[PDB]
Parts: sequence; C-alpha cells; structure tokens
Amino acid sequence: KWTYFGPDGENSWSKKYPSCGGLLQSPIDLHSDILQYDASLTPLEFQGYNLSANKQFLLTNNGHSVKLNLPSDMHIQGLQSRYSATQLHLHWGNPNDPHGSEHTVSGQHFAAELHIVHYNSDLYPDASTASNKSEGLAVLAVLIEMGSFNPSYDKIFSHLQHVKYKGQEAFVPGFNIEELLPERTAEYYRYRGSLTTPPCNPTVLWTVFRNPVQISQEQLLALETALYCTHMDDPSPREMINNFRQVQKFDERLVYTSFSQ
Amino acid sequence: KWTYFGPDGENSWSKKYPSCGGLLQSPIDLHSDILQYDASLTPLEFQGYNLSANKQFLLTNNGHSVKLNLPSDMHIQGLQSRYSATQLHLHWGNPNDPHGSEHTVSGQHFAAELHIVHYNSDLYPDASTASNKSEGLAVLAVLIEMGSFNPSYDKIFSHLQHVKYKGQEAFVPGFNIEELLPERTAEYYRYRGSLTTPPCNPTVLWTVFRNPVQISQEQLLALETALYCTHMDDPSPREMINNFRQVQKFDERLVYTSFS
Ligand SMILES: NS(=O)(=O)c1cc(-c2ccccc2)cc(-c2ccccc2)c1
Ligand SMILES: NS(=O)(=O)c1cc(-c2ccccc2)cc(-c2ccccc2)c1
Ligand SMILES: [Zn+2]
Ligand SMILES: [Zn+2]
Repeated sequence: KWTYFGPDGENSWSKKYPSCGGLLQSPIDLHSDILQYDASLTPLEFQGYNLSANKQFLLTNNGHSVKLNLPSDMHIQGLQSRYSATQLHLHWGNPNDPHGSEHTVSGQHFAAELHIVHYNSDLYPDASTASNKSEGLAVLAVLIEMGSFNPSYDKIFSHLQHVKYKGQEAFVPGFNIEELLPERTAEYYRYRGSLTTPPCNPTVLWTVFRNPVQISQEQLLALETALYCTHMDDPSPREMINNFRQVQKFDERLVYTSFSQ
Repeated sequence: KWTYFGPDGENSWSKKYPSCGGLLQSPIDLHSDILQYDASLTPLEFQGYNLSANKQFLLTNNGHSVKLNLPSDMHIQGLQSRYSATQLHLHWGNPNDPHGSEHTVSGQHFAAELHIVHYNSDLYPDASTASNKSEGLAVLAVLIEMGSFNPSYDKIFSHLQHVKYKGQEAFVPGFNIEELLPERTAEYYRYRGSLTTPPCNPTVLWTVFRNPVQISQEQLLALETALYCTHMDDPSPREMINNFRQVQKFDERLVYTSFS
C-alpha cells in the first residue's frame, strides 16, 4: 500500500518498493542544461490507435489514477522493437492548484499529464513480464494545459462518473486514441527512466511530446473533482488529487530532444 | 550512511530516518498559490554576527557539505524566543547543471543556497539537544546567484582547497557574517518545516530572504569542484556535488511573507 500523501507517501515508497530508491527515476524537470539535440530521434508512427466504437474497453479507478485498458494491437513503430499498448492513465493537481503534470519544463508544471503505456511485444508476452526487463516499457507522455474544449478527451472524462471510487470499473466504447496526441508528435524529449509509481522499475523508455494539448477549464475541473482514492465504503474518504510524483535527480543522465529549442 | 546519489540517496532516507517520510518536510517551492502576507513579520536583528578577527572558527568537510562552526553569542533577535547560532553551510549543484539551491521560487533554482542554523537557546542547552525538540531550530536561508565577485564569500571559499576530503578541517579567522546576507533583509518568506538532511526533524522555523546575493562564476565553480564526499585514501572518490534535497509537496498549507 502506497499513496501520494501522508505517511505512506512518496518518500516512503522505497521501504516496500526498493526500486523507488534506485537509479534512473522518473519524472524529471526538462531544462536547458540537461537537454541535447539528437538528430537520430526520428518520428514515431502510431498504428492501430483508431479503436472500434463497436468494441468495449475497461475504464477503472485503481485508487491512484483513472486508467483505460488498451489492446495489444495498438503499436508504436520507430523504436528498435515494436511496442504494443497496455493502458493509459492520467496525473493531475487540484482545483486550487491546477498544476499537476509529472514532468516539468523549465521548472513549470502543466495542468495535467496523460501517459500511454506500451511494452516490447517483439520480446515479451505481456506488459507484466516486460515491466521487469531492460527497456521493457515505452511510455508516451502528453502534457495538458487549459484551453479550448477537447472532444477527444471527453471520450474519457464524460465517463468518470461511473468510476468515482477505488475498484469501480465500467466498459466504454473505442475511439481514436490518436486524437489525444498533440500536434507535431515529431517533436519530443527522450530519456531512460522509470515507472513514476511503485514499483518504480527503471525499465521505461520515455517520450514526452514537446507541444501540450488543450482541454477546457470545465474538463480539467471534472478530472480534478470526480474521483476518490478510497473504496466507496471507506470510513476515511480521500479525493483523488495531486496524484503526481515530485521530479527526481538527474543521476548524470541527459535528455535527448528531436528538436533544437 | 546517507547520500544524495544512488541507493542511499534521498528517496531512501526514510528507511533509516523515518522523519524524512513524515510531516512538515523542507525544502519547498515558493510560489503564489501558497503565499500569504502577514503583518507580524518584522525585521530580524543580527546580534554578535560581527565575529572577532582575533578568534578562529573551524571549517569542516563533513562529507555532505562544508560547514563553519559558529559561536553561541551570535543570535537572532525578533522571534518569540532567542535563537543562537551553531553553524552555517551551503548547498550547490554541479558544473554541468549549476542550479542547486534547495528552495525554489516559481519553479526556479538558484545557483546555491546558504543556511545559517540557530538553536532555541531560551528552551534548550545546546544545538544537539534542540534539534529534535519543539521549536528547537531556526534557519536563515540566502539564495545565491551569479554576478560580481564577492569578497565576503571569499572569506570561506578561499579555504576550500584545504578541506577537500571527508573529515578534513581548516581554521577561518573571524569576520562579519552579516556580510553574507543580502541587502533588504526585511523582505523574507517564513514557514514551519524541517531539516533538509537526515534526520529531517520537523523542528525548523525557516526564513528565506526574498533577495539573492551574487558570487562570481569563478567562485561558484570553485564551490562545485573543490570538495569530495570521501576520505583522501578512498579507492573510488566521489565529488561533493548536487548536495541539495528535491522540493517536497506542500499541500493545504501556507508560506507567510513579510512583504507584498
Ligand atoms: N505513471 S507510469 O506511466 O510510470 C505507470 C505505469 C504503469 C504500468 C502498467 C502496466 C504495465 C507496466 C506499467 C502503471 C502505473 C500506475 C498508475 C496508477 C496506479 C498503479 C500503477 C503508472
Ligand atoms: N540543510 S539544514 O539547514 O536543514 C541542516 C541543519 C543542520 C543542523 C546542524 C546543527 C544543529 C541543528 C541542525 C545540519 C545539516 C547537515 C548538513 C550536512 C551534513 C549533516 C547535517 C543541515
Ligand atoms: Zn503515469
Ligand atoms: Zn542546509
């Protein structure tokens, strides 16, 4: 058991989850001193991202985030191996401090962050197995700011009412997951890091897109106010807010960028 | 023991030092969504900070920072209790990333930070006794940025080449400590937090001055490259760099400001 607040919060994760105290931890602050342009970072292609509206995908409150289960026929192409999707989920702040992305840029948080988790399906049968292995996982990170209403994000947010409490789940119809990606996906930061939640395994190839997507203030408030970290019958209900880890030390790492600036 | 890098680094402190995973942890990011003006925050007076040039004070490389021992007649006036000085020390980054202040302001690190540690001498016999007790400690924090050469800071820095390894010590002729402070000490942030190193006791009244001081890039580079965490005889030396703790969550609480 672990949380983002109080005694079982992030400084205590390493007690039961020793990788959380190890090297190569995520997230990090992206700032000029540790960035280096790498022209070998070519564009990714997203395959199988247009999920059938006639199929259903499980949306779940796992007590730490809201997560949508994704099929293994969604793939990234462009890394050394092909990686297939397993799930996506979000991180956010709170109505009075609406700045809860995990990665920061030049010390500034965005409003929220989406993570789309993939695993090396060339080598491993599933994400559980891959999660233990070197470069077993690849995660795409989309930084979220306040802006215009985003119809594609509402294909998640409009369903939060059904998964208010920990352990609640609802099937939702497929939609085009590519619509959650920002413009100019060719522009990104790349580094070797970790899961940002326990067990914090240092097995993740990170791709953080340079350009944020926009969602409306009403959308963001819905995300920040709809969910609880606790079971429906828990006697000490806790809102699901500020579910992001603080940035970690660099540990001599550089972040490579597919752009110069 | 404890370190700032590897398996004994800050995410592992709580395993041996459980207050590192408890309440009221420092340092924090000083931003507007958590600030609040409060009129009771009047100018601190710095008494006995003009150290006698006829005394000498011990500079030690403790393996985690460089620290100068201070005399207990040096004290802060203006708080509910009297706080008496025990030591000062610094925190910094590294040549590749020279931004290693502990506190940040609107997400921004400064180059380095100075901490002048005092103990509540009204309540407690010594710093040792005070550190884990109620209202035991008050720390002054000065944020350091690059700029003009600073002779005041050189009174310390000039000795760096003599304390390069863990457990090495050197003597420093008394000088005026108030020269290490910025101008306009009247403007400062104030909050209850913790030691930023193990055992992370939540017993510190922080004052972080609004205004930074300046040191030259030659001075900053000396600080970042002069010292080791390890003993001289060590097969695998470790440079003393990035000796700052990451900022902590600070939720539903308030930093009070003496200014607006
Ligand atoms: N924040 S993340 O991108 O590093 C991440 C990845 C995976 C993950 C999932 C499947 C296989 C492998 C890794 C799970 C989570 C997670 C979020 C909330 C609660 C528990 C776990 C978070
Ligand atoms: N960074 S700090 O201000 O919160 C701090 C205060 C004190 C401290 C010292 C004496 C009495 C009471 C508190 C000691 C250190 C320290 C730095 C390096 C190694 C070990 C300890 C750090
Ligand atoms: Zn995540
Ligand atoms: Zn300190």
